[PDB]
Amino acid sequence: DEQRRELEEKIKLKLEELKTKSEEERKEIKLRVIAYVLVQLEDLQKRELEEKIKAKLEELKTKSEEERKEIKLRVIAYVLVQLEDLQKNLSDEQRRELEEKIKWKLEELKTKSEEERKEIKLRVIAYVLVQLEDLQKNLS
Ligand code: NA
Ligand code: NA
Repeated sequence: DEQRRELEEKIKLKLEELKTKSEEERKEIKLRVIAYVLVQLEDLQKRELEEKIKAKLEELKTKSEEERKEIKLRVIAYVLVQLEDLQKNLSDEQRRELEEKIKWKLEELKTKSEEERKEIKLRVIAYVLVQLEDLQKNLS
């Protein structure tokens, strides 16, 4: 699967670059990823999708804390690859429109409690996982 291997190589490089960043930078990058996925979930924010997400959330809660941390890092690396690929397809003005939407979701995030923010991040991770498994079935 040339597509699957190329994607896994892109995720690997982003993981390696993410690990070399400071604790402070890692946090900012993680929050940007949450905010971007939130921008992408706006469309349906009020099927099947929420049933698929909820299944995945329930699956994630049976895992160890250490496995959920590794999953979280992979998700972040994957969204960084998708965000980079998305930006290549935008004009300068579309890129600035997207940054405005991301920043607005980031400010929205800051107003939440730690407990609500933890729930939002887990849901963002579940959605990303469902998308990627729904995606991996069309790569070769
Ligand atoms: Na550090
Ligand atoms: Na998965």
